Amino acid sequence: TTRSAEHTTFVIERRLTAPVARVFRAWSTPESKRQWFACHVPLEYALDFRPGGTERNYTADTDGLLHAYDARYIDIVPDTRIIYAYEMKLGQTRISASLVTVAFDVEPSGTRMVFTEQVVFLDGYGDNGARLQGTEIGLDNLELFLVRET
Amino acid sequence: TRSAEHTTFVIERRLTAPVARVFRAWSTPESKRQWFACHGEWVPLEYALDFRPGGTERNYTADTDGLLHAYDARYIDIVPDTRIIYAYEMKLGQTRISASLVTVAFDVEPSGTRMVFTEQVVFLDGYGDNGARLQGTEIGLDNLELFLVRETSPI
Repeated sequence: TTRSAEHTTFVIERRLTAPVARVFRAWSTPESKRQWFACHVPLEYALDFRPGGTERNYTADTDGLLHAYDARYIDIVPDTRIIYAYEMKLGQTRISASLVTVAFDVEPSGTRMVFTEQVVFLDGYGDNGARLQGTEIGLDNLELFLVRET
Repeated sequence: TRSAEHTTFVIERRLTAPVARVFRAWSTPESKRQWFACHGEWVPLEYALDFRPGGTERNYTADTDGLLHAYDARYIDIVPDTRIIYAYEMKLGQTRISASLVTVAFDVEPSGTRMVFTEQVVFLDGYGDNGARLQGTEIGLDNLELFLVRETSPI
C-alpha cells in the first residue's frame, strides 16, 4: 500500500511552578515517570535514565491492541536537558519515530520547560495533530504530579 | 551555556541505478564504508555497520589537528529496498554537538531510483552549524553516486 513518511516538528512551552531539581526528578525517577506518563496502567514499564539507556512503556488498549513505546536516551544534562529518540508501534506495526528535546531553565521563581519533538509518521498513519494534543495532555499530567507531591 | 537549535533539511536525488543496488550501498558494510567513511587526508580510526533495526553504525575519524569526529547511529526502521530510519549523534572529542533523526526513502522511477533524504537535527550548546551539515550531506550523497557509478556493470 502506502509506504510513505510525513515529517513534522512541534514545540510546547510551559512554566512549571516547581524547582528544576524536582522537575528533573519527575523525569529521571522510574516510579515518578511511570506515574505521570504511563498511568492515565502499563503491562511493561522500565526506565534506565542514562545516555544510551532505554525506556519502555507497553500498554494494551481496551480492545487488546498493544501500544509499544520504546525510547533510547541520547543526551542527558542534569537539571538542564534530556534528548531521546523513540518509536511507537501498534501491535507489530511501527507508526512513528521521533527525536525529542526537553530543555529546562531556572526562572526567578519556577522552571521554564521547552519540549520539542521532531517526528516522522509512517505508511499513512493518520496523526492529524493527535501527537501534539496528547503531549499537551501528558505535560498537564506532569504538572499535576508535581503539584500533588508538593 | 546550554542551548538547542532545531532544523530539518531535505535532499532529493535521482540516481541512475536500480533500487536494489542503491539499497545495498547502504546495507552493506564494505560498500557503505567506501562512500561514507573514506575521506580524506583525515585518519580513519573505526568503522562498523550492523544493519538491522536496533543495530548500530560507528564512523570515527580524526581530523588533521587530532580532533576525533565520532559518528554513532542506531537503526530504528528498515524496509528492504524502500526505507531506512535511524537516529545519530555527532561528538567532537567528548563534546556532543548534535543529534538527528534521519529518514531515507527509496522509490522506483521509470528510469532509476528517486532517493529522498530527510534529516531532523538539533545542534547543541552553540555549535555553529550555519548550514554545514546540509552541505556536508550533499557532498556525502555525491560520493554515494560516484560509488554506484563505479560499481556499474558494462553494457
